[PDB]
Amino acid sequence: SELLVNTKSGKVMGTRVPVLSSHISAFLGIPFAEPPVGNMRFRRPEPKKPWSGVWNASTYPNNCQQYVDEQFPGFSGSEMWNPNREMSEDCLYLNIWVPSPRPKSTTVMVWIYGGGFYSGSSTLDVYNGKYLAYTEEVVLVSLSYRVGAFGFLALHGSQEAPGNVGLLDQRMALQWVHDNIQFFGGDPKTVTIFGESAGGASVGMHILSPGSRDLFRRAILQSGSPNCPWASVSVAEGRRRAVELGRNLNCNLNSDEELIHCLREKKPQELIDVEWNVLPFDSIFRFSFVPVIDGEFFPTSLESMLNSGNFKKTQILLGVNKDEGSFFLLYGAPGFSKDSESKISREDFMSGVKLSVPHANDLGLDAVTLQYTDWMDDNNGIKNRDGLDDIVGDHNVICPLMHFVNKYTKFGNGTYLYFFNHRASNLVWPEWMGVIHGYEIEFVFGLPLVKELNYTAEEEALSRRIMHYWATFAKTGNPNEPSKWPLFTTKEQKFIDLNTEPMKVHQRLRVQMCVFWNQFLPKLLNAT
Amino acid sequence: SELLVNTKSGKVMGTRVPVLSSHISAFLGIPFAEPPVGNMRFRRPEPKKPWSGVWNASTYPNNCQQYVDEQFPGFSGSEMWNPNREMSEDCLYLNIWVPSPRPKSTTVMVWIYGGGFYSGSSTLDVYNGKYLAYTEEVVLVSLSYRVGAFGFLALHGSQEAPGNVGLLDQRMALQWVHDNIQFFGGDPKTVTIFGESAGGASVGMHILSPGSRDLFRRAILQSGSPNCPWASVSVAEGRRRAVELGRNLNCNLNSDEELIHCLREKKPQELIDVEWNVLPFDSIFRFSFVPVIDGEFFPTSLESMLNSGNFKKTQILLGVNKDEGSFFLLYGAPGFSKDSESKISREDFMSGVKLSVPHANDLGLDAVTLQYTDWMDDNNGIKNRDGLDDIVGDHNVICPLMHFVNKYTKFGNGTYLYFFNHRASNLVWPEWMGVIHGYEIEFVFGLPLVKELNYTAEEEALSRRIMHYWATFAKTGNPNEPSKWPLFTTKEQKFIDLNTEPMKVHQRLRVQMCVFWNQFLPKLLNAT
Ligand SMILES: c1ccc2c(NCCCCCNc3c4c(nc5ccccc35)CCCC4)c3c(nc2c1)CCCC3
Ligand SMILES: c1ccc2c(NCCCCCNc3c4c(nc5ccccc35)CCCC4)c3c(nc2c1)CCCC3
Ligand SMILES: *[C@@H]1O[C@H](CO)[C@@H](O)[C@H](O)[C@H]1NC(C)=O
Ligand SMILES: *[C@@H]1O[C@H](CO)[C@@H](O)[C@H](O)[C@H]1NC(C)=O
Ligand SMILES: *[C@@H]1O[C@H](CO)[C@@H](O)[C@H](O)[C@H]1NC(C)=O
Ligand SMILES: *[C@@H]1O[C@H](CO)[C@@H](O)[C@H](O)[C@H]1NC(C)=O
Repeated sequence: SELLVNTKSGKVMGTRVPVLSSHISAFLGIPFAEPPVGNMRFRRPEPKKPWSGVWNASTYPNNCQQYVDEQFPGFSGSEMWNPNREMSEDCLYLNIWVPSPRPKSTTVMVWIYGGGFYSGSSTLDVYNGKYLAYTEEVVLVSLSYRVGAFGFLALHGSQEAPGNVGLLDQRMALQWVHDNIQFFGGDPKTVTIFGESAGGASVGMHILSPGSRDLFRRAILQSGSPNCPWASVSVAEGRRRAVELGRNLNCNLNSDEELIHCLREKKPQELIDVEWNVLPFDSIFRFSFVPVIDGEFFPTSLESMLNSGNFKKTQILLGVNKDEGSFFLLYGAPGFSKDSESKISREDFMSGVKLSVPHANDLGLDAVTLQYTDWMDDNNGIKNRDGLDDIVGDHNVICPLMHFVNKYTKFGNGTYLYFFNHRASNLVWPEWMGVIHGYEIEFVFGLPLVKELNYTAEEEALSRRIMHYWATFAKTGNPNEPSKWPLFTTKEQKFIDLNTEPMKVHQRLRVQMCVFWNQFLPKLLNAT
Repeated sequence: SELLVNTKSGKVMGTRVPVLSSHISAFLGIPFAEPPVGNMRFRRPEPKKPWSGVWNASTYPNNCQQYVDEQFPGFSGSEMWNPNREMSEDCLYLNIWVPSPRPKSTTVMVWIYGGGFYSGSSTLDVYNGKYLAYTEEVVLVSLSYRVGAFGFLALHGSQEAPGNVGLLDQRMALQWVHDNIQFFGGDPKTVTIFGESAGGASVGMHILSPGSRDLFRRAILQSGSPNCPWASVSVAEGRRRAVELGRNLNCNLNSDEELIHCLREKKPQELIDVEWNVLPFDSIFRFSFVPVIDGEFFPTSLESMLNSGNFKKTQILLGVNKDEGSFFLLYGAPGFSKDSESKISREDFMSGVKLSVPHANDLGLDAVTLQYTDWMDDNNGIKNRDGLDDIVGDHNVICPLMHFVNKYTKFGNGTYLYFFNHRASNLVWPEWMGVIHGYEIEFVFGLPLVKELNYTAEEEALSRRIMHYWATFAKTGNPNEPSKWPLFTTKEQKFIDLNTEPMKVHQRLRVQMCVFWNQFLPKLLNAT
């Protein structure tokens, strides 16, 4: 019986699932860790105590306790990201989609969701691995990890809440795949981890962390890189924010043991309800609890590590989307709404730059302004809107990622870079949002292959090309089958376009703006 | 007899001159000042002692003692600028081209040559006023003024060499036109002063200097503005350079009386031979002896004057040329030669920016670099060449001029702006030099109207349009005859293109680059 598998942790019973007029196996809800509840909250995950009896792996598990977006109640565009299961602190589970007939030892892809480290579930319809598993004969895993305070509260020094535990959760799921994936027909020596948003940052962080390097083969990062401004904080700032969280909940701030015991008493929703209140006011596009450069998971600064070659050397495939900033502006910069064209005013354009760079003086702001202002027309609302869109994009995702790929390529064993700029025919978000942060995921997981979803036939083509590049890379370290996506080299910096037009290669992705963000601006803020 | 005129200073006898199959009058070599020789050198001009008898005004006068360019011996492209008369310190003369029959009271245009304040004559074939006088029924005057040390040696405090005397020379010629031009049929209440290079800077300086404002009606500035970096120095720096000049000639440096008496003993060629030796090494595109902000001719800083509206309020017509920087690069930045395409190397591109902005740190240089580098291609010699061309242009002529026209327009009574980008069919300089600093002059003085000069028939058209705009403006304050050149306003910043294609209006001339040079860079150098 395919639906029955015996793992090092216990027998597991999966279920048969329909897919594109066929069927495959799916082991949903397998536990890889001990519920991080009660006195466990904020602690490193503990591995799941093995079990006798068969484990029902027929249905999706709970989603982790997280912030739920209600900006647009009922709107599909935003509800597709919210948890679609019951939220609980007992949420450390992974899912497996195994081809049928079960393979003997095939390519494994492990998905790490994103959500800025404050949100995210592995059970979203956009993360249904059945299409990719089926269309590409790959074993697909999707893991889960604690988010928000629950997975990132950091009181450096304490062992009750050292921080980064959400990343350890991830690592535990990865350890589990290394130890049992063979029983489902996956080859542990060929697992590719891939993620988008905080998931891409997370993927990058296991490339850096020595303790994670040996649990996977290759990596794929989508619109996220470890060095992104929103992905990490110092132990100093983490502690600052952790204290501040107790201040919001009326906790004895005497000692860490005290702090933690109160925080541990509060009901989940209580920490969620005040958790955005610790975010300092000069961090409008970031979230409160994120990975900490703690000296253990991250031996030194990400920058020195990137600089010295201190990281796993393998092949990597990463990329970004056309309009990375629209999401951030929509949810965090006034003047941008879901239903207007959100045209911006010169006066207001500048409050957005001031808003997207508090760490800058009237000189650094001028510098950003001069760089994104169109001096002959400048009173144009659209251009101003789009200018802010690019600023927030370039600064928060694209340029950090380009800096990472430039550094990574120096020591790596093959880099592949993409620029996804297709606007789905059925997008429910407005025109001004463009190709949105999060929207290449649909195509990577092959939702276009299902007619009910109203995509164009060519979009079914794009998704199929992407799914095949993704899986072919996972299987070989090269997206191309033995019309070629060229390696990204330090010299020629080539990359491709992912869209419906026929593939075209380009060079030096947003170099101009990224040389500004990466090299110039820093030197200037420092030199002033 | 037309050729005889009686002025407040003496009778003067001119001569008949042929022009475009016709004839006109020309009074060449009329003295407006007492020879500034002997104990006079470095002193304010003295007005010419009147005379009895008729003055022979039949032939061009001597040219002032100046540096003679021999970079390209025999080459027409550069020899057309060299003095074509005998050089002498007795050179303060003006020329007059009067229509025939002599007018009763017509438009007067007074030409002030340029030459960076180190060179220039009023007798160059490009400055032959006969064509413009004839084609437009205007009385045309061309003056002369001492240049180099002779006209600009500044020892603030001394009365033997206070500085700015070359500008006073100019003013004396202007005073003379105000007092006698009626006798030649010119209307003193309608004189327009116009000049190019230091001549345009000079024109601007009489708009600023209270002592000059009443000697003319309107002004025209061509590729020069008073605030240009190469047009002025502090009394401090002027004195510094004056001492340094004595050090080069073995002069007692005890006191100003001493210094000046030795400098006054040296033969002209002796000061010319060592005069570029005082130029500080962080001033590669400037010249040694230039106007000084002395508190008298210039009451305060040009910037405050421009800022407070402290200047003659009238109509002005000014403009710049496409490739203002090529001349400066050719004569002062290695790697640019008259006979190669002068392609530049990335490594070398940066030595040119470092070369064109010593007053900047590794941050200000980076800033210039980021602004003129094409990040995707950048190893391209042409683009690098052209990048340096624009940097030196924008910084030395165009942006200072745009800053002047923006400030001037705020208080003025009508501003007209042009962008001359026509490359003469018969240009003898190389392709990479483009539309050269100095090369619109040919068209303003109507050399194209003469077939022998090998211009195209359409270039005869362009020259005629320009000559008519220039004279029509001089006559009315508006280049347009009662296809319109629009006023340049602080709001719409419109300007036209001067070339052979049919006229097209544009907006905000090189705003992007000039906001960098005018507002951004300064703030940055200061803030660091
Ligand atoms: C107070 C309360 C909520 C806030 C907030 N919303 C957070 C809720 C939005 C998450 C929905 N989930 C989403 C995800 C992706 N793309 C989306 C694209 C459009 C809309 C929602 C998206 C990519 C993968 C990760 C999840 C955000 C901000 N500040 C807040 C301040 C700053 C900009 C980022 C979002
Ligand atoms: C040592 C010795 C001479 C130097 C020099 N030559 C000065 C001689 C060139 C003047 C010829 N006279 C010229 C004029 C115009 N355009 C030209 C355009 C092309 C060639 C010569 C030109 C516009 C009106 C003013 C006169 C120059 C420089 N440094 C020198 C360092 C720095 C760049 C400016 C010229
Ligand atoms: C597995 O759990 C689900 C949860 O509702 C249940 O409906 C299903 O029947 C279970 N399967 C078995 C055979 O235990
Ligand atoms: C990857 O590494 C292997 C040996 O370790 C080498 O043969 C191969 O060419 C490398 N490829 C790249 C792009 O570095
Ligand atoms: C005017 O001076 C020139 C100088 O050579 C001379 O040739 C000419 O004959 C003179 N004219 C008269 C009538 O004095
Ligand atoms: C120039 O000034 C006069 C009055 O001094 C005024 O009527 C005219 O409109 C002004 N033009 C401009 C452009 O300022």
